Amino acid sequence: GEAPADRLKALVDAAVQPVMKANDIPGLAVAISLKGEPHYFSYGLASKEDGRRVTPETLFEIGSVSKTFTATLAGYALTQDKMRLDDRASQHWPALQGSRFDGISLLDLATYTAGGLPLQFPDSVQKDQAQIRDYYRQWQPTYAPGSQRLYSNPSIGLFGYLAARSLGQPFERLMEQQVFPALGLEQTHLDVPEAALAQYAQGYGKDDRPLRVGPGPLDAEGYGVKTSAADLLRFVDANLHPERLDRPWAQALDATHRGYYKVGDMTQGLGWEAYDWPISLKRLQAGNSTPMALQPHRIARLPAPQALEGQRLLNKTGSTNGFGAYVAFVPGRDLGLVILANRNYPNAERVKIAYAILSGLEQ
Ligand SMILES: *[B@@]([O])(O[C][C][O])C1=[C][C]=[C][C]=[C]1
Ligand SMILES: [Cl-]
Repeated sequence: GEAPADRLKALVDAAVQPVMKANDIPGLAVAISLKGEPHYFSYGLASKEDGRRVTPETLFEIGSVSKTFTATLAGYALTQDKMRLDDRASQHWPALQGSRFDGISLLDLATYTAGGLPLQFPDSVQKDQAQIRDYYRQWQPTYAPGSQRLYSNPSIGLFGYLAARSLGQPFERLMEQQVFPALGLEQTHLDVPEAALAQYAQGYGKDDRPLRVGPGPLDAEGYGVKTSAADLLRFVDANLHPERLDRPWAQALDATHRGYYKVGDMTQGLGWEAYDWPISLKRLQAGNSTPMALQPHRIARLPAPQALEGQRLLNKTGSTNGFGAYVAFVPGRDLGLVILANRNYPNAERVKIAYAILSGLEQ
């Protein structure tokens, strides 16, 4: 009958539309994987000025959701024995030998526990290998590696970069030529082709100034992916079913489903951040709050890596100046969700949309 499709549309509309209105979001794409089938719901405008509507193929900046792609490349390097998570960072870049990176592991970099690497590179560091090298050579930990989590692009950026070095090829080339094709992603880019620019949404900030992401140090590793809701859901489905990929890539995805420590309700994997499921909306918002992004937290290390599967919610937020993305999936329920918007709107609001959809699907 039509009831299931009507109910799903009613549910997604009811979750999305008030949040779009309340946050003045011009355009938003939702994609849901439910019972092995994709469902797309598209809202509003990709560009207010030219009237292009959002579709499941519209490209959005996903910001730090890119970190989950970076983690997958690292998972490939790891499970191919080109690196180990307990390697010292300077093993993989001679320029760092003699620096504090002699005493910092790849896991620490990946999980933001190297000792106080900041959220962003300073403005003084441009997209330049020598400036990035000198930044790391001069950096000193604020506190002991392995003790506190401080969310950081330079941290997981370096992890990604070193994983590429371990494979003997540039990060960006590996992503284009190996990772994205292995995952079946033809609408996913670090550098959007000229021929696909018509699909690239406009981003909008304060006073609706147009904003698309510019070049920056380790941008590719930290925040550089542009993709469509359909492609991002394909990536969620790969995460739900790594066994559907060839074994080297299956293993790469599995490596991003391992938790190393907890902070509050959140268990930190490579890229993904996990919660028990069900959990309250308020606790999931708290785990995705501004203090979790901006302040250091003492970790509770697990006795061994924990499988992030079963009745757990794995998620990641991503932001750029003009865009706000969120992805969440529940491995034990074969359920995934992507919410891409062309405004950077509060994380709590992204989580509210997702939670309304997930709750409604339960009910
Ligand atoms: B990223 O989008 O993370 C914020 C949303 O969790 C990010 C972090 C640091 C620099 C650029 C992008
Ligand atoms: Cl940065």
